[PDB]
Amino acid sequence: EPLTIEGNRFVTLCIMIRTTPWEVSRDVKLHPRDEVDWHTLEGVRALREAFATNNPNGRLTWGFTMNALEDGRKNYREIRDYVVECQKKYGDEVTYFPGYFPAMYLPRERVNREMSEAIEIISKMVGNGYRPQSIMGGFLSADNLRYLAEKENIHVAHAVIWSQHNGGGADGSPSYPFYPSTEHFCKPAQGKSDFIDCVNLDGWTMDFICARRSGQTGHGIDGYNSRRGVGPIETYKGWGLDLGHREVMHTEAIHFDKGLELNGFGWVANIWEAQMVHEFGKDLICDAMKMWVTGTKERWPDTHFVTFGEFGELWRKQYKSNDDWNYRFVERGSGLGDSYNNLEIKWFMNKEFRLALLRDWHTKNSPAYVIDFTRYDLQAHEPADPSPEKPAKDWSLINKINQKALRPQDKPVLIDKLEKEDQDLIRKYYPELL
Repeated sequence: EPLTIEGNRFVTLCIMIRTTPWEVSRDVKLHPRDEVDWHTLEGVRALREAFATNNPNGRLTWGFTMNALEDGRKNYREIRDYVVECQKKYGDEVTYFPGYFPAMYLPRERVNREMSEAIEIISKMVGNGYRPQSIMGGFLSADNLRYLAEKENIHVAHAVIWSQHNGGGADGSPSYPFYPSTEHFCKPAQGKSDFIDCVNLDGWTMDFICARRSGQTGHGIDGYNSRRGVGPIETYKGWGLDLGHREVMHTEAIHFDKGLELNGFGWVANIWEAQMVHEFGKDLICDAMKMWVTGTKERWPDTHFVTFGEFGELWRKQYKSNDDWNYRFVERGSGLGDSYNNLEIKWFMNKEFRLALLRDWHTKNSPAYVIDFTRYDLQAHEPADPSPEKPAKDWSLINKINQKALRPQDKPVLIDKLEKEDQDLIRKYYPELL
């Protein structure tokens, strides 16, 4: 259970296991920190036990870097054995997590080859023909997703780091699930000719108000941070448990209150790195995990905590093309930190475009402004194959207006200031906005 996406609320958690922070391949370690001692059996077990609190049917995705899969040292061996026990006991997923940024630094063919190598290691590790239902890719290319679907018969991937701009750029996509185009991993396939049968999933649910920004001042409640939402770094850790928890609940409520009404289901994604227990303390991080799960179940008791792969396949069972979905969200700020209370944001996402409107609702009769209008019907292109000494860090899909507001043309404007053709495309889907 559950057998269908419709009417249901889902949380998909992944716990990441690694030897260094940003190891996209065996020899390509983009961050110098040696985390061997930050990964222990007791730390991993404690975090899983925290997750199970008030959550006996919950399962999650364990994601390993290549070096964590292959390391022969006792800690990594013990962690792998425990994770196999979890696959058997809980139905947790076990899959590859290539260091967040693989497509930025590695040629497409290399990513594909190494994904296949990891899948083989994992199948043999878990035994009895096990294959994961997803890959925890982060920056994958369209070709990597094609390859997974067609050559590995894997039809879900985390390959959306939704809104990320400055860890590189991958802004422009929908934040909810879609089938990507052969043109660009952030672009919904427009039809049969560019279709890839792989569901592309976000990794961390954002507070949409926070995520409008590029970059950050820090992790605290005094600052702003474009990665604030359900992720623990910018909430439980940066703000402390009490205040952090409130922002995580608020962000979930975007999906589990109004979102479910608008979209027919609600889905929250999150990724917690196992090394956080060492970096920040076992009790703090385990208390945060317990608080998150318990608080979610208290408010939304029928929420299903399932693997990334299970959720993607539930979506794929219901939605067969990008004509089948049309996502809407509405959010006002929480009133905590940079989730500014005076702002109301509305997102619209469909096969042909996404659109965001922002309004200062504290000012009587202040209109909503377009802060993002990104067309998908336009041809898109990804960077040419990079390599580790010539990375391609900017994979964003940007054309008319982008929320990060880094170009003069990104100035927020009334919807009636858009070009006629852009209005016409909008009116096709949402005539009420014009």
